Amino acid sequence: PPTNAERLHEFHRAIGAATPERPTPPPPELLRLRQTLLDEESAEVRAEIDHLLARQAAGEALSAGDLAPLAHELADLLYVTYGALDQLGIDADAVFAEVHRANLSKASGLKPEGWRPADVRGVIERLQHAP
Amino acid sequence: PPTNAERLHEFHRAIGATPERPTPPPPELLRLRQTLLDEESAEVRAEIDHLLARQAAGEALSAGDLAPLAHELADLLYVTYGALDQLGIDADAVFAEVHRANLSKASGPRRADGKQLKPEGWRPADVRGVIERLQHA
Ligand SMILES: O=c1ccn([C@H]2C[C@H](O)[C@@H](COP(=O)(O)O)O2)c(=O)[nH]1
Ligand SMILES: [Mn+2]
Ligand SMILES: [Mn+2]
Ligand SMILES: [Mn+2]
Repeated sequence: PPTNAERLHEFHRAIGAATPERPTPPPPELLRLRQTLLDEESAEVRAEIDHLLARQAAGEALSAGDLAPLAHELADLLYVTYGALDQLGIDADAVFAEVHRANLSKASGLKPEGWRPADVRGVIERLQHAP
Repeated sequence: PPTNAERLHEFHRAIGATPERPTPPPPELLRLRQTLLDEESAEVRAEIDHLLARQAAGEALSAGDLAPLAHELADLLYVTYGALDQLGIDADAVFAEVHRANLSKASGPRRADGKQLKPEGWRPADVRGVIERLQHA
């Protein structure tokens, strides 16, 4: 039952990294690190996608196992993306749920009538009052 | 209660788009998933740059100022989970394995920018093992 977002909180406590309980404006140093890790892991995803495409172009029959490096790098990207939300003190699950509500709603239409976009600002205000 | 990976599965069913087990995709699908990751990563990147520029100007950010960044981060999760789901790969099973090998880094040194590094004798996640597990069962 632990969510992936909750696992990030467990990771940051284990390594002594900042992990605020509620949304908290960050020092510039934190934003710069989050940017660096996002650039790093997304570049790794791109490299693995490129290798698969090149193998395919040459006629290689890919197996399920061939996807492991890509899957690993996609999970690393999830990890640093959740990681940014966690260091900001923002419950990733709450924000994700609102983005999903909006996307899932839109799919019942294009827009259904009475549709409302993701209101992440509202989610962040409500998270400031948690407890 | 549904996980974020399962929400992606639900979204894909809703739009009529995905395999139950790990499945090698056609090249077009790979190129499409790359495009969506690139689009959302660029929006995250631009927003972080934006915040950094405001702080450099002496502005003290409020929690409320973080809403657009939080939104873009969640969009990025959406398309990243989306990629895994279209590959037929259970995101949570892979994430759990990656998480376990991340916890084991705790004793390692830290880089100057704050990145946690790997201690001596560390061993990586076995994601190949996870894929094999999902593949058969
Ligand atoms: O400060 C850190 C260092 C590493 N990781 C995570 C994200 C990935 O899952 C992985 C990247 O580790 P490297 O292989 O790049 O060292 O560990 C973090 O979340 N924060
Ligand atoms: Mn890396
Ligand atoms: Mn990686
Ligand atoms: Mn976006």
